[PDB]
Amino acid sequence: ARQVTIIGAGLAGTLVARLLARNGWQVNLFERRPDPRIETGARGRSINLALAERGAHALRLAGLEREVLAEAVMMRGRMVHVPGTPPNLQPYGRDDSEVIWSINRDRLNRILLDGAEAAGASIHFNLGLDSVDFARQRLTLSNVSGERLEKRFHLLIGADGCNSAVRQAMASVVDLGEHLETQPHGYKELQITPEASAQFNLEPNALHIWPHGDYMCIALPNLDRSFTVTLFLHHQSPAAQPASPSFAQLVDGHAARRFFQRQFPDLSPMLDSLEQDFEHHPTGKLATLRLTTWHVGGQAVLLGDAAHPMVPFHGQGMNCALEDAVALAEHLQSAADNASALAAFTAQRQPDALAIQAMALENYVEMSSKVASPTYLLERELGQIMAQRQPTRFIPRYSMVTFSRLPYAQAMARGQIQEQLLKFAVANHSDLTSINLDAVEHEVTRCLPPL
Ligand SMILES: Cc1cc2nc3c(=O)[nH]c(=O)nc-3n(C[C@H](O)[C@H](O)[C@H](O)COP(=O)(O)OP(=O)(O)OC[C@H]3O[C@@H](n4cnc5c(N)ncnc54)[C@H](O)[C@@H]3O)c2cc1C
Ligand SMILES: O=C(Cc1nn[nH]n1)c1ccc(-c2ccccc2)cc1
Ligand SMILES: [Cl-]
Repeated sequence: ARQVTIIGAGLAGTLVARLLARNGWQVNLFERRPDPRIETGARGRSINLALAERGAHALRLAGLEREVLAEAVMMRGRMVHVPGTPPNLQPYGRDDSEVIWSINRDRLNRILLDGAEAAGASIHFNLGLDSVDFARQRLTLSNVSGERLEKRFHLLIGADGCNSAVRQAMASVVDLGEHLETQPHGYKELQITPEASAQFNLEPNALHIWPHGDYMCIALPNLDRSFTVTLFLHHQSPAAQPASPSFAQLVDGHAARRFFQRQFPDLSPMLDSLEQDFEHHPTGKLATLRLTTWHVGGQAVLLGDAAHPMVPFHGQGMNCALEDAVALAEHLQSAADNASALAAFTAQRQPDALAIQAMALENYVEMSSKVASPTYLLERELGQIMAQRQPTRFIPRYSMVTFSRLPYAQAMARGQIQEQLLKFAVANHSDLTSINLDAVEHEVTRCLPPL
């Protein structure tokens, strides 16, 4: 039986543990945090994640989809809150079977942890990876008190998140070619209670967006009708725009309150604990980290956030991580040897990871900026018309990323063709009546092969 050691009992690490263990691998999984299934008196605070078809299919392959969806809120569309107009529901995809699921991250982790153990994996909590000796095939783990433990390993899977200790160890023996692209936006997570969401008739079965240009809020529903709200806002005000909102100008909750009353007037009444949450929850940081290589020979490999930290603006980090896990398990299971498996996995997934990294960054202006420009609405109106005329050729990029399993690289490649096509077609035209619909449809057939 082939052996594997996995660092990080997160989403990708527990899914790949289950997939390999049920295939007969001997799987040991080490996690720095305690087991969240051991109930304590602490008040856990979990965010929700948007689970899309990519992630759902990965869970489906693992035999865990029904259990996860049993605990997920169905989001049938986007509820767009734009000042001046009532909230507008934009249904997802083209049919009523295309939805996104709001799943509590802790609920999901417990389902995955149970699933990995049922398949035969052994999970060891309260043990953080400190170092790896690749030449001697040994690694060093320690608890929170620093007591150290050495283990031999045969195959090392770094599924240990955006601050991967496995990545750090690999960069000591191989040039990973790291390029860190810092993001000027931070985020703050806020909360709407079930009482508040009911009192203001906030729709539970939808994903809510408050676009506002350089900043925005979004909210995802929980089973108990609470919502977790995320504010995206610049860390610092630029010198060019010294009065522009930023976290540095919100020194306390009272400043935050006045800011929300002015810029999010229909949302502020629902944020009962805005002041307390703002000061007691830390401001998160966002970054994109691109690596040229994800593996060291056949000894170690990265996946998930360990391999490709990305901005959350597309709701695809978890979905990509689960897709990564399926691909890595497939390659390891059928390859001639671990070295071939890790090279083939990297060669398959690295261009797709770059794609979703770039599309997630681009999708920020799509949510907050590109909703009030006249050209955008005519392009989307023309994009929907082309999606009906050529449904196997023109699929909007959001639907390809979210509701299909087409490789991220093809989704971005086809999306660029589609975006330029719509851009040229609507240029110097103000109405759909002044646009020739068969000329755009002919370009769809010339430049977009059917799927
Ligand atoms: C604010 C925010 C919102 C997001 N929203 C979405 C969304 O709506 N949809 C979506 O698809 N994605 C979303 N994402 C992205 C998603 O959360 C991550 O991409 C996903 O969790 C990656 O899974 P992973 O298993 O690679 O890493 P993680 O889930 O972070 O797991 C890493 C694990 O490794 C452990 N670990 C770390 N270091 C060590 C060590 N040295 N030794 C041992 N164990 C270690 C950690 O404790 C953790 O258990 C969001 C991210 C953020 C920050
Ligand atoms: O589903 C999406 C993509 C989308 N783009 N336009 N409308 N939504 C989506 C985008 C972002 C998130 C998210 C990010 C950080 C924190 C909390 C949630 C969730 C989900
Ligand atoms: Cl993400």
